This record gives sequence, structure tokens and C-alpha cells, in this order.
Amino acid sequence: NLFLSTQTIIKEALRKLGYPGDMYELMKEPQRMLTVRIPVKMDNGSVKVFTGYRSQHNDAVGPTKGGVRFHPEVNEEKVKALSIWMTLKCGIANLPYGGGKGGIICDPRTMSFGELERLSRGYVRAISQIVGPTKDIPAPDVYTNSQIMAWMMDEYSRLREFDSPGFITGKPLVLGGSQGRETATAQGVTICIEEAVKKKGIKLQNARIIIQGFGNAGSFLAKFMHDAGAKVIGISDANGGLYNPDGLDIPYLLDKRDMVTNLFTDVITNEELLEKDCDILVPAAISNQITAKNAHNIQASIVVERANGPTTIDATKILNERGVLLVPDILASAGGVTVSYFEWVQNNQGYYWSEEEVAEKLRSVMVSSFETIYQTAATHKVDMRLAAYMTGIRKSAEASRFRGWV
Amino acid sequence: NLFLSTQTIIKEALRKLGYPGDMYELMKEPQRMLTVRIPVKMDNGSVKVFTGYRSQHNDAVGPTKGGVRFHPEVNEEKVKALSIWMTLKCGIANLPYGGGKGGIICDPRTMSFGELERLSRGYVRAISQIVGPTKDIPAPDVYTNSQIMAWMMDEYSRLREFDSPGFITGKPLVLGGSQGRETATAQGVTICIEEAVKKKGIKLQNARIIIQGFGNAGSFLAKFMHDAGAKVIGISDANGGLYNPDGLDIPYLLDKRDSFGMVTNLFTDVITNEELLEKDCDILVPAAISNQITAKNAHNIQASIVVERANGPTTIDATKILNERGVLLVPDILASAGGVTVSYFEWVQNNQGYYWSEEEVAEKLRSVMVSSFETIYQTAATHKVDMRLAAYMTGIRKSAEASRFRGWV
Amino acid sequence: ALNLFLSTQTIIKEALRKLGYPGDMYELMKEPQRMLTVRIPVKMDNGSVKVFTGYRSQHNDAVGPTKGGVRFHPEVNEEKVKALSIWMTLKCGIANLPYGGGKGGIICDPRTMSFGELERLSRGYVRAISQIVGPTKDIPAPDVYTNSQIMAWMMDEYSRLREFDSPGFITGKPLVLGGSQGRETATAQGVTICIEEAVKKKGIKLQNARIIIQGFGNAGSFLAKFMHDAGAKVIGISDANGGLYNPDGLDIPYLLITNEELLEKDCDILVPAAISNQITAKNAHNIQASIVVERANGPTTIDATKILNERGVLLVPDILASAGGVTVSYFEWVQNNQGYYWSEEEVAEKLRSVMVSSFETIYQTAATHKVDMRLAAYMTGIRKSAEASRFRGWV
Amino acid sequence: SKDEEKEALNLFLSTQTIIKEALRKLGYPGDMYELMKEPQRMLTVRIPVKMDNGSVKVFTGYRSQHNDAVGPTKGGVRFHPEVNEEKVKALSIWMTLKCGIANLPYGGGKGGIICDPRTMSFGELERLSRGYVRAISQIVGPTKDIPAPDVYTNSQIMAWMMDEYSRLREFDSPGFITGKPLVLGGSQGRETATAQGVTICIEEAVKKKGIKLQNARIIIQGFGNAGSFLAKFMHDAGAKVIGISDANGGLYNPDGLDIPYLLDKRDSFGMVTNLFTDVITNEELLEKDCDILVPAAISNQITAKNAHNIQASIVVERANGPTTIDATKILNERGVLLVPDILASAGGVTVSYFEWVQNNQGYYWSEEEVAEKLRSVMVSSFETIYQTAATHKVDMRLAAYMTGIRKSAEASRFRGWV
Amino acid sequence: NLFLSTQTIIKEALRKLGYPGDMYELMKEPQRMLTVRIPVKMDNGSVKVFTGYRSQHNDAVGPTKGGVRFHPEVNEEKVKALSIWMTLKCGIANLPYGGGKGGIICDPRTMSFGELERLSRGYVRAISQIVGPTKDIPAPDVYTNSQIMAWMMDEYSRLREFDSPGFITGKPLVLGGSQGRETATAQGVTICIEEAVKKKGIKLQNARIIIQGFGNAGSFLAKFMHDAGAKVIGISDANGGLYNPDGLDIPYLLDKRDSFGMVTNLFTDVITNEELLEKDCDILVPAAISNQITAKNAHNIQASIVVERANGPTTIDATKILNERGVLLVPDILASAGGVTVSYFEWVQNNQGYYWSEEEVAEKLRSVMVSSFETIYQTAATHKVDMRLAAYMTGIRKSAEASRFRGWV
Repeated sequence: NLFLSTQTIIKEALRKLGYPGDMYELMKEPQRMLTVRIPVKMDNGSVKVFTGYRSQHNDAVGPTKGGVRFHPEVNEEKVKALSIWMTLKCGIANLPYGGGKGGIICDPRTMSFGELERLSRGYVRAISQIVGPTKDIPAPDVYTNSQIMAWMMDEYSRLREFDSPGFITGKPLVLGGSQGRETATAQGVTICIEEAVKKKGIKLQNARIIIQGFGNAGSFLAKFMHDAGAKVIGISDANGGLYNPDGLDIPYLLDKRDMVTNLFTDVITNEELLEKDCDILVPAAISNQITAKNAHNIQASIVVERANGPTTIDATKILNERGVLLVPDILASAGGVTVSYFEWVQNNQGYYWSEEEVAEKLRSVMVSSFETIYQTAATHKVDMRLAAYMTGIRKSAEASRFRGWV
Repeated sequence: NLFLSTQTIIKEALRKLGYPGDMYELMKEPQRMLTVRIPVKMDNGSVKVFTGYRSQHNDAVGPTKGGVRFHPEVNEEKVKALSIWMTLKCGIANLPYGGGKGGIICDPRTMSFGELERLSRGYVRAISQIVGPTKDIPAPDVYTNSQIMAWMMDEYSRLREFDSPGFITGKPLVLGGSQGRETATAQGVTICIEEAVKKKGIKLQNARIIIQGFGNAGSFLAKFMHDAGAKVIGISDANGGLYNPDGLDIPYLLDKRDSFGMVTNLFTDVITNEELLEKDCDILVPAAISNQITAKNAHNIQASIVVERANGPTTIDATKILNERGVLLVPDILASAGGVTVSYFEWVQNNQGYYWSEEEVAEKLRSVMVSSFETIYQTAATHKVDMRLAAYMTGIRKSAEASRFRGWV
Repeated sequence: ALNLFLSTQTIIKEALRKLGYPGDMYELMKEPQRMLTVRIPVKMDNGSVKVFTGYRSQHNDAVGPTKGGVRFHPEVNEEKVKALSIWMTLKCGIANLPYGGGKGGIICDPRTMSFGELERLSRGYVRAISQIVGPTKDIPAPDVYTNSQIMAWMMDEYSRLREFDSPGFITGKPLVLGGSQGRETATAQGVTICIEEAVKKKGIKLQNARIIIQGFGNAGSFLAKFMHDAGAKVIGISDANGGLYNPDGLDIPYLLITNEELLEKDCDILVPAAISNQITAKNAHNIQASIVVERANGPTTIDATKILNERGVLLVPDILASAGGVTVSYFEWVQNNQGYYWSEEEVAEKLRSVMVSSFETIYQTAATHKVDMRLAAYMTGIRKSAEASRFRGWV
Repeated sequence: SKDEEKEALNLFLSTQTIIKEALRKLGYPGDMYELMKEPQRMLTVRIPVKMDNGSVKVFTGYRSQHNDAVGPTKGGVRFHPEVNEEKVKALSIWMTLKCGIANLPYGGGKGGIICDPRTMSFGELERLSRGYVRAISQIVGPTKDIPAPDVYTNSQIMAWMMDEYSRLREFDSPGFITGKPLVLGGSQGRETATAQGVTICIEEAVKKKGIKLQNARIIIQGFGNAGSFLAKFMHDAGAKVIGISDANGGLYNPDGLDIPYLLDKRDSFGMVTNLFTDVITNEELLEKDCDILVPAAISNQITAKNAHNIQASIVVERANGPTTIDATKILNERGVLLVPDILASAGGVTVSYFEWVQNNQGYYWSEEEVAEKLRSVMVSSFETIYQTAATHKVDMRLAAYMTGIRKSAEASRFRGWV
Repeated sequence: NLFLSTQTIIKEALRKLGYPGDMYELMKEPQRMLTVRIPVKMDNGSVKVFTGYRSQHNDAVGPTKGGVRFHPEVNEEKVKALSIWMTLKCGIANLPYGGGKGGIICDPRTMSFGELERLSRGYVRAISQIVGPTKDIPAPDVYTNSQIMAWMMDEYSRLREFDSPGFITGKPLVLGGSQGRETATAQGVTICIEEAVKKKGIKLQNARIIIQGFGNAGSFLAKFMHDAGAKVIGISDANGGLYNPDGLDIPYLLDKRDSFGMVTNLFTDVITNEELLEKDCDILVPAAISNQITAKNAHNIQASIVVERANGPTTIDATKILNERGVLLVPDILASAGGVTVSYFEWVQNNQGYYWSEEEVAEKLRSVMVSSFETIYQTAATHKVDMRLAAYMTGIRKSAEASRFRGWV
């Protein structure tokens, strides 16, 4: 279903790029799909056999790259689909990678640390033949973290008889992790505002911006925008939104939170906060915030998605026709995958970059990805979302051609 | 013959460097020479067996590096000779490489795309055991191109079960190629002009220059020089050459250039190539073809700087005559080194898995060329020889020094 | 020979034609799959560094890894090495070995080189060609002016490069390094076996057969003994000076006119030795043995064999009779593969079943194509590689 | 204890002494001894293991690879609190000798871990075994160095080590290690290999003294695995086993002991004598009258102030090092026929070799086949050392060492090492 | 004993870090210790069998790294002891490495160059299974040098059938050596002086410095300080001290020093080295001679900053005394860390196939040493210990965290 929805998107994107159908037949399923059974000694002395997966979508451009999930709903179809999505993000950030993804069907919340360790190592031993720094490079995802990565890195290094940091990203700093990982995703959101705002004549300092969500993501964009000399006209959280044409007191609002709306009167609803006057609207979380109902009322010259599919297909169509600049999530949120790439480059070198160097390299990537997608949207007269998808599978498509596969 | 005159260059470069005879017995032949026989299914259903070669001259300094030719006149001695030539180029740009070279005896012009892919894959399968990113890294050459490189990279990567972009350079950008490849050689030439002028006290802005040839090479050069300030006097082509004590209008000709690098043939008065060569100027760049400057022409060149672009435009005797007179001759084994340099840069990017901007490549290119210019200059001065021999000396030196440190001789 | 490479190519051509292959098969076989030339610097006892040219030709590996010796000689050259590798392919085919042919050599003169120098050249050769050689690829052996000490040095060097003992890289090793029992008699044994099978075919018994034996050295004495002990009459013996012919039988153990008359004297079996052209088209019509066995190389001319085969005499070619050598070298490699070593007796016995099967299949091929055994040997020789190359999809 | 560590060192010095002489008697100048006296490679490792009580304990292990001129190294691993470097090195040299004696294409390797398995769980033992493989895997494998069981290790430990090695490699690697369970590429014959080999040596020795085995009177010191399997072979052969011992004392009975009863009544540990009242001491048992004395327990049991009192006409050493240099000289002086340990016990490595061969092929032999090949190796090994002792006029132990290093010495030479 | 002393340093650094005993039991002994016997053919025809070692302390953080010594007093415990010290150095410079170290028992002063080549290759062949670019990377140490490194590099490369520069550091530049290696150590000392000065609120142009020893280390320091604007008020050589509270004429003293670092005998106003240590100043840089500052003279030091160059110049009791009196002691293991740091950079360059200029190297080096000083300074403050114990803590800390993340203890 997700799988089928993901298939249709690749078909359309390839169709628009000018490819005949054989390229779709190549791209529509992974090159390789591995299913494994992994026995694990449970604390209570039993043995439990877990089912795991690793999908390697297409390696024409380079080795595959993507997270491993530990979750009871993990399944084969989903893992294939998320691997295809990873290909798109690799194309977007122009990474020398194809997409990969894995998962294990388990519930880490009812498991001890030891059991999780043992399952992590069993996963690495089950898939080692098809995975490695030149082949397929995993990462954190749902219910996995830098610890799980450390354990998988250790197991892999033992199988091989040499330290292999480059096998897997999201590692602890002392195991060859990258600086700049914690705010990588939000930093690229900000760089996408800076480049969208140039296209629409506004100067950043004069920009009036509305931001939904005031957790980690929202507040980072908040402070960045305030510190840039712009006016965060509007904020929002679970409770509702604050609007104020002069610019909100972000230093004060940051100083008390968890998050903040509750301690104020004149709290409007997230619905009306969306239709307010601003240059830039950034919705967080929450699918289908902007729909066919809302779309005509959105006042912003620029919408920057910061998650999770907040604009419907119909709404995206409307805003495109109405000439608003929609920066999609798949481009705006690509910093995460970018610094995970950078961690792997650093492991290739055995040389580690400072926070600042990581940030400079990040922005050059984001700025270039923005421009390619825009110039693509212009030259094919499509929205930047379809344009993002085209620039997503395009690399793999051209790579596969060049290599004599289709 | 190319081989024999190639061995003669090596013998003399080593002699001038002060090495005894054993160093030359090591350098005169390659360390390894593989000849292979490659069966390929042709479109008409028959099977043709091709002869393939790969020569790896000396890897004391690093893996061997060099292009693969497809041509009916390819042979073993040529391939050996050219691998020795690669070694000198590597030395000259201070690349961590030794010289390698390959060839298949075939006529790509009478073969289909498919036959060419099948041949390309067969070659890699035939030589896989002795090549790769840490051993021997090929590149395009006569009648091979980025598409041949793509098919060769693919085949190699399948043999090894992981993507191996560093096997082979001149790849397409999406398979790990480098920015900067297109104008690498021409950029290299212009930096040699800037530095050549710095040693004759002339300012770039005030230098007056003639450039024989108006194909891609010559044009780039005129453009650059114009934009810098300099007056681009002479400009030749197949048919003949304009002149004008003061700057020709470059923008005019650039636009109304023929596709195939032809102007002049539509203009007023127009001297022949031979006269253009004898005119007055600071810099002469004989782009284009061979033996343009002979024992005859030699005393008549007025340039204080002669920058060779294409190969062979000046005879051994001409080069003596020009060194006599105090004219700075920049040999093309140096001036064209940008090509080998950016092919190296692509390998480095493949090693790190990390790709440079065209501006980074440009900035790195110039710093290698400046450095290479200076060291060939100072060894000319130090040993009281000309830039060509000095270039040959610095080309083979690194390999010689590495072979000694490694205990080979 | 002199155009050894041109001359071996002609044979391959004719044998592939008679097998019925189109010419694309001959294009594939006329030249080695790989030919590698190396330059090998070597420190000499006197402090100087001498640089040698070395070669390795790997003819065709359709059937299996390539197999063949390395020689150290002043007249080694590239074409000769290639010619010899093709000949190896043929021998492998004849004995039905799961091998293709290979050869190497070095241009040098061991007679004026010290032991230390030969050790250092040997290790040098190995380090130069290691990338394309070893137990699953190309397995060398002793040849002109290389022996078991040279094999030992080479094996040691290859093992170091690899970080594990690699006895299967190279054959003719000393026993203590994984050599095979049965090696010293393997060639001569195989000749006696060929006599035994030939005899069987003319409807005559071994103990009743009457044998003339030209040459009386290491080669011809082993056979002169064997035949005596088998109860047969050694009717003719010969050497340098003349030759002794007794229709009663010669006094072989105690024995411990001209040759040209002797070869035409009446008997069942005639066996020449070493030197060539002893049978020309002068002697060919006058020869009266019904069975000629080439112990050593080139005794019968290209014509002398036409005449003979025209008129009923069963000729056993040297390339078959002498295959025991190649066969025991293979068995050494099998033992290396297993890590398990066979007795003298097991080796003798397996050598015999190899030679018996080869004799039959070459006889039968000579019969079904109506050609002599030599051409039949050449044919069975390349046929394996040819078949293997075809099944593998190469031509 | 200093005592035990002093004994470990002296075992190493004493083996260096005899090896030196062996090599001299074999015609080699001093430099061959300099090659052989110590191993090509000695690896010492620290292995962290998560214990049952939640703590982590860091164990010391060792692997000594004496000489691989002739083939990959071969030899077991012990888990014991008295493991030490010196003894691990010495044992690795013994293994070279056993291999030369049995004419196998191997040199000698040995390992151990300083631990006490009596007080560890199965889980902990598994984790330590896997950690040992993970620590040494760079220098070990089917073509390099092939371990096996030894003191306090068994076919279960072998199975865990094979499994881990195979995961490191990503393919089943049976030939890495011998003594495995049958279903993992184990060999028929393994369980009884050592004792069957000892018993072939007893059958050959008894011919040399014109004794019929039926009529032979035997004292076996030690009723562990070795000694109990042997007491059974002897009892089945019709010999009279008049003496047995475990740790606490020995039973002697010139009528013949009831071996089936003793074998039914013995422990896991191999104790049985507690059930009886007249228990003499091993010391005393060693001196009792008999035809055949078999020290099958611990080392240094026949010494200088002792060897004159041994009444046996045959001493067959099942256990390692039960007889000193000086004892050996006295025994040789008195006409005792001595079957040294490195000969007597070569049956275990002989069958572990066969296991490895069957692993290399991927093809398994019947029990009869192994039994026939074992017999023919051991009969051949016995005669060759007996004739070496006769022709060179030396004791059986010197002859055993000569025949034991000969091949490695020759091989090292041919390879250009010395 | 070196081994016991270094164990008790580890036990204390780990205890102050807050780790329980199981971390000490992991760290107290190397993960792998290999001892090898290496038969070498001598010039005279004999074979001699040498004992070699290689200790790999801990590789939680990355591969192990450290020199190989050739020396008569080499033994197992020393090699292990020294591998632990490398771990500390690596943690201090924040290198992605653990510590290793090797030695062979031999006397290279009585051995020919051929013999040393043979031993070197022999050591490499003996240990190749546990060594390489991703595993364990050697370096020069006592009586080994870049010629030894080049031989080892050659041998290892032949074993692998590919050029393997990254196996071993300290190589000649033509085999993938690094620039900046000659002054690495000295540059780091000067950077540490600059940092200490800032923490004590003294501007460098106002600092007064006594430097013991006028060899290459001392004279380099002296020039740097003089050119920085500081006043060098005390120098010394073997023959004695010159002291002048207004500042010495360093340019003069640099030109008159001889090729053995001698001067002071050109002057009649000389004092003793022992007197010089007690003269007033801001910064004292003792001689790379052990136990210059013992307990008998430690209360008489008037420097507020003591920078140890090399060689453990202040005893354990002296250094507590100095900490009590608020003297800032910069320990040798920090100040000398640029050596290990340029070795690491050589390895990085090897990994890339891409080589840095001397200035890029100078700049990355400075940045590392600035961060190390700061991180050790902050950790000495937060635990109220001196810079020595905090150097040690920062030392094993990275391997301790790495080992816990990886699940070892």
C-alpha cells in the first residue's frame, strides 16, 4: 500500500524524465531483498527466533545507505518501500549512494539492554555477506540509536578482523561518529528558507514567518529566524498558536517551555494560524494540515514543509497554480541523511571534521539541491515536489543506463 | 621505434640525474606486460578473438595509471613506450603513481555500440587479476570515452561484488567522475603562460601573444588571454594566419568561428603559418601540429617564451637553437599535464567517496601546475639544461628515487 | 625445433579441423589466453643488481587451472614458452587431466650462477607473477635447469605472500614439502604400460613378444629389464658403436652390426631412444616390427609415420608413451588438495589406469577417424579444451 | 604455586636439552637448534567475558605455533588454572614431534587459557571459547593452525569454536578444528584414538620382550579417560591388570583386578579407590612387580631416586612427561623397553589428522577405515623409532625426538630458512 | 618496572575517571602480544635467529599505532609498557587509534645495511597476519628511520600484491611520507607555551623565558620566542648557563652557536645549569635530561610556567611540589604530541592518496595541539589534579569509553 503509493510516484517521475517503461521495471523492486531468521538467547533462558530484513534498492550510483528499524509492525513491503524513498533522498542531496533499509520484527520496549545487544549482533551476523562500507551502510531509525550502532559496528569489526567504522553511521563520537549530527536536519530547513526567500525578492531580515510546533525542530527555526533579524510573527504547539504582526518575543517564549501556548490568552487555533498573513509558512508534523479546504486561504508566499506530509496532493496542486513556493519535506529535511553521508566520508579518510566544517559542507549541499530542484521544476513546469522526486531517481536512472543495465 | 626513442629519453634523463646503469636496466622495460586474447560475440553471430595489452611500467611510487586505446595500429611496443611516457607525466605533476597503459587491436569505427561494450567487458575480465584501485587505474584514450569507462567500471564492480569507481577514471559524473575535466588541459596551459611571463618580468596584462591553431585548444587560449588584458596578435588555422601589431578583436572571431575551427579563409590580407611563426611578440604558442619549428625556422622566432601545447611541434635541434638564444621553451609534457592531474583528482575523490566543486578542482589544478613549473625551472637552472630535458629528469626521478628506497636497485 | 611456435600452431589447426571445429576454435587456441612478461631485479653475489626477463604463458583454462614447468635457460624466449604451453595443453588432454597448459621461463644461465643467486631469482619470479598464479590457477613444475630445490624455494616464497603453507602452488617438490611418491619411474613405467597394451592389440602375449631396444642408457635399460622379467625376448639391443641382434634373445642381466640394419631386422616390437630421424622414409618401408614405441622424442619423421600407418604397423607416439611424467605431477597436486599422501604402490596403480585409458581412447580415435596415433594423440589432446571452451560459451 | 611453575619451566628446558642433542645426533650444526628451540610465533591474548553474576572477567590465553615448515600447525587447547606460557611452548614442541613420528604433514601448535572450568557454567565456558577464537582468528584456520581438545576441553568446546570461526568467515569451516561431533564433520575413531594408539604400542613392545599379551601383567597409573579406556583394552586382550590408581591411592592385586566392576563403579572424575580400604600410594604402586607399567596420570613420577626400583620390563608413557632425563638413563641402563609419550600417545593427533583430511575433501570414512589407517601409522611409527634407537645406540626417547624433528629440520632447510 | 610504573599510572587515571576495577583489568595488559623468531642470513654466511615483538594494547578506538625499536635491551615488558604509553598519546591528540609498539633484540650498530634490510623484511613477514593499514601501523623509533620504513613498506606491499603506504609511517616523501614532520614536535612545544601564557594572563610579548639546551630543539624555541616578541633571558649548553634579565641577544647567539649547539664558551660570564633553573622568570623549559628538577631544588623554581620538552625532566615529587606552589606544569607527553600527530596525518594522506602542503600540515597540527591543551586544562580543573595526571586521564579515557560502547566491559 505504502509500497504501491511509492511505486506510482517512481513511475510518474520516470515518465516525466522521458524514460520508457523498462526503467520503471528496473526501479520498482529492490535489486536485492534479504530476509533472515535470527535466534537470540533471551534473559529468561529461552531462545526466540526473530525475523529481519534488509532491502537494497539500487546500487548503480554507489553502495546503498539507510536505517534499520526495531518495531513490531516492521514488514517486508514497508522495508522495500522505505528503501526506494532513501534512493530519492540520496538523489536529492546528490549523495554517491543508492537507497537501502532494514528492520527487525520485535518490540524493543519489552527487551533488556543485553537482549537488544544480542539481537543487534545476530542481525549483523545474519546479513554480513551483503553489507559493509563499500556495499551497504546502515544507520539509526525507529527504536535504534548510537548504542545499537556501536554494537553492530563492533560485531562487524570482529567478523572482519579490523575496525570497520564505515560500515554503519550514527556512531558515538569516539567510535568515529560525525560532529554536527544533532541539528543537521533543522539546519537544512533554515538554509531552504534562505534560498526560497531569495527567489521571492524578500530579504531574510524583513521576512515575517509562521512556525507550527515548538519542540526541538520548531524552536530551532524560531531562534534562527529571530537571531537573523526576522520576525517570527507566529508560533504554535498542541494547545494552539500565538499571532502578532510585530514579531513574537522568542527569547521569552523559549525561556519557558517543555510546550508554551497554555500560559497566554488570545490563543488561536492551528487552523486559523495557517491562514494568517506572512511571507513564510512552516507547518510541523501532522499530516494533511493544508488541504483543498485551506489551500486557497494560505497567505504565505513560501511554504516550507518540515515533516511528515502536511500538504495534500490537491493542496499542493492549488498552491502551485496560485504561485506559492512549496519546499517539500523530502528536500527540506535532507540534512539528516547528508551528515550521515559525511560520517562515512570521514571514516573513509580516518579524519574527523569540526562542527563548523560540517556546517559549511552541509550548506553547500543544501544550496545546490535547492537550485537543481527549482531549475528542474521550471524546466518541466511542475511543482517542486514532483521535481524533487525526479531529481531523486534521476541519478540512479542515469547511472543504470551508463552501466549497461537498461 | 617510439619505444627506442622513448628508451633514449630515459637513458639520458637518468644519466643527467647521476644514476648508474642498473637504474636504466630497471626503467627501460616495464615491470609487467600482459597480453591477452579476448573472444567477443559479434552482432552477425560469429566470434572474433581480439588481442589486448596492458603495460605497467613501474609502481615504486604508487599504483600504475594510464589510458586504454582502441585502434587497428595498436601494438605491444607502442603500449610499453606510452606507459613509460605516463611515468614521466606522473613524475612531472608529482602524482603518487607510476605509468600504465593499455590497448586493443580493433577498429571501433566499424563496430556497433554493443560489440564495443562486449569488448570492453572482455578486456576487464581478461586483465582483472592485475588491475584495480590500489594496483592499476585506466582512463580514456584514442577512441575510448566515458561510456567505455562506465562499462569497464560496471564489469569490474560485478567481479568484486561492490562498486569500484576508483578502478578507472574519466567516468561520467553520476558514476564518480570529477568536475573540471573538460578544460583541464587548456587551464594547465594558461597557468604555464602566467608563470612563464613572471620569469621574463612581463606583466600578463601587457604581454603580446600569438597562437597557431583555432580549434578547441587555440580558441580557449585566445579567450583567456584577451580577458586577462593581453593583446592577442597572431592567430593561425588550417588555412593561414592573421596578424596585427596591436590586439586583434578576439570576440569577433570567437563568435563567427567555423564549427571545425576555421576563420581567416573569410578575411582581407593573410600570411601563411611559417610567416606567422617568425613574427614579433613575447609568447608563441604553436597549438595544432608537428615540427612547426625546425632547424630552419629556429633563428627567426622572436618570442621570448615558446609554450608548446600539442605534441611534437619543435625538433630536437630547434630546441637546442632556442635554448642557445635564451628563449624560455615550455615543453608540452609539462603544459598539457592538467589532463593527467584531474584524472588523478577523480581517483582521490573516489578513494574518499567525496566529490569536489569545479572551483576546488580549478584551485587544486593551478597549485599542482605552479609547483610543477617551478620545480622543472629550477632543475633546468640547477643542472644547466633546457626545460625539456629538465622535464624528463623530474618525470623519471620520483620513480627512480622510490625504487632505490625500496631496495630494488 | 626452430619455428617451434609456427609448427605447433599447424598441428593444432589440423587436429581441430579433423575434429570438425570451425576456424574460430583455432583463433581461440592459436595464442595463449594470457602471456605475462616480467622484469625481475636480483642482487648478485658480487653486489651488482642484474635485471632478468621472465615469462609465464597460460594457454587455456577452460578445463581447469593451467599446469607446466619453468625453465632457466639462455635461449628461453617468449614464442618458445608459448609453444610449450600449448604442448602442455595437449599432454593434459591426452592423460584426461583437469588442467590446461602453462609454461614459464627465465632468460638466464644457471650454470654460471651461485646457489644463493638462483634462490633469489626464484623468489623474484614468484613475487613477479604471484597475482596470476597459485593452486587454483596455474601450477608450475621443474623443467630445463630447474629441480626440486628450485620448487622448494618457490613454494616457500608463495606461502609467505599468502600467510599459509601453499604446497599445491607448484609440483616436483621434495617429499618433506608435500611431494609425491612414484616420480622417478613415472615416465618409464608409462612406456612399459604402452608396450603391454600394444602387444594385446596385435593378438600376441608379452612373454612371447620379441623386442629391439635402441639406446641402452637410463631410458632403454629400465625397459630392457622390465621385458626380461616379463618373460619376453630382448632380440635387439643398441647404443653408440653398433648393435647386438640375437633371434634367441640377449643375455640381459649378464648385460649389466650397424643400427640401420637392426631397425629393419625381424621382430614384433621396436623401441628407439633420444636422437631423432632414426626412422626416415628411407627406413619406413623396410621396418618389420609390427609395433613401434617412441620412448623419447622425434625418432620417426613426419613421412616415416605416413608409410608405417599405411601398412599396418601400430605406432605409439612419444607424446602418449611419456605422459606418466605429467600424470604424477597432477597426482602430487591432488595430494596437496587433500592434505593426504599416497604410497609408491597406490601411485603406480593410479598411473597405470591413466595410461590404459589414454591408450584406448587414442587408439579408438585413430580408428574412428582413420589417422595414425600421433594425429589421434594431437586430437584427443585439444578436444577437451575445445569442448570445455564451447560448453562455457567462449566460442 | 612456585613448585608447579618450576615444573612447567623445567619441562621446557628439558625438552630444549633433548631436542638439541637430537639435532646434533642427526648431523645439524648449532643454528638449526636456534630455529627449533623456540616457536616461530607465540601469541598471548586478553579475553573479556561477561560472567553469570553480571561482572566481567578478563582471561589470559595463549597460542604457540612451533614450526610450520612441513604444514600447518596442529595441537589442542587446554583450560586449566596452571596453564603457563612455558608449558604451552613445550607442548607445542611435543606436538611437532608427535607429528613427525606419525609422519603427518603438520608441525606443532598448542594453546591454553588460564581458567578453572570446574567452577564455570556452560554459558560461561561457551562465551570464553568464542572469545578465544575471536582473539586468535588472524593466525589460525584450516590452512594455518588447527586446534583440538585437551585438558578440560571436549567436543562441545570444539563445536562452539568451529561455529564462531565459521561466522567470522561466512562459511562453514570444519577443518579449522578437530575433535568435533560427528554431525559437524567429526571423525569415526576419535573417542578412543589415544588409548587405541597406546594399546598398539603395548602390543608391539610385548613382541620385543617375547611376552604374550594374554600373559602380561599390567599396572596403569591413572583412571581418567586414558587409563580407564586402556584398562578395558587390556582386560579385553586377556591381560591381567594387577594395578590401578586414581588421585587417592592405588589398588594392587596379583590375582588381577576386576576391571569391569571398577569401570562400572568409577566417577565422572575417574575416582573409584575410595570404595576400598587397602589403598596403597602411587609411589608404592610404581615399584610393585609387573611386566608393564603405564604412567597414565601426571608427570615426574619416575625419577632418579626411584627408577632403580621399577620392576616392569616395559614402561609405556600414556601421560606427558612422567619420566625424567635421569630416570630415562637409569631405565635404559637396566634394559627396560621404554615407549616414550610422544610415541605412545601419537594416536590422538593421528586421528585428528584424518578428521582434517576428511574435512578438506568433504567426504567421511568408516570406522574400519580409520581403525586400519591408525594401526598402520602406529605400527610403522613404533618400528621406526625402535630401529633408530638400535642403529644409533641411543635411548628410545632420544630416538623418538630424532625421528620426530627430522622432517621439520629437513623442510626448514629446503625452504631456505637455515 | 617501566611496566609496573605504567600500570599504576593507568590504575590511577582510571580510578580518578571513576571506572571500576574491570576497566583496569582490560587496560593493564595488551589485547594481543606477539613474539616472533626471525632467522636472518648474515653477511659472513651464518644464520642468526632474532627475537621480535609486537604489542597491540587496545583497538576499541581504531587500529593500533606506534614505533619499532631495534636495540639490545629490547624486551617483552618494555614493548608492552611502551604500547600503553602510545594509547595515552593517541587519546591526548584525539587520534582515532589505540597504541601499539614493536622491538627486535639486536644491535644495529654492529650490523651492515644488507643485514638490517633482511631483518626488517623478516620482521614484516613474521608479523604480517596482525598488521596493516586498517589494523596496526608502525613508525620509526630507537635506531630505526625512514629507510627502515621504506624496506618494511616494500615487503608488506609485495605480500599483498599492491602498494600499501598506509601500513607504516615515517616514510620518505616519495613513498607517501608527509611534509611538516621535521618540526612537528618543536611546533607543539611552542603552541603549548602560547596556551599556558594565556591561562596565566601573561602576554607572549611580555614573557621571560629560560631555555635549557641550545641544540636544534632549544635554538628553535629560542628563535620562535625571540621572533614572537618575548624575551629569552636564559640559555644553556653542556658547558653552562648565560643569564640576562633584560633579555639575551638571541640573533647574535644563533649565529655564533656551533654545529653541535655550543656557545657560552665564547663568554666569560657563564653560570651553571643548576644555578640557571632557579633564576627568576615566567617560563622554564628544562633540558631533555631526566631528573633536572628533583625534590632538592623544586621549591627554588621561580617560573610560574614549566614546559617539559622531552625525556621526563621533573620527578614525581618535584611535580606535586610545583602543583602545590601553583606553578603550571605542562607535561612532556602533551607538549611532544605533534610527533604522533604528524604520523597520523601521514596515514590519513595515505588513505586518501592525497598529500598536503607543509602549511596545511602546520595548520591542522596547531589546531589539534590547541584542543588537547584546552581539554587537559579543563579536566585538570574539574578534578583538581595537575596537568600530568589530567594528560593521563584524557589518555586512556577515549579507549575506556570506546571499550564500553562496544560492549567489552
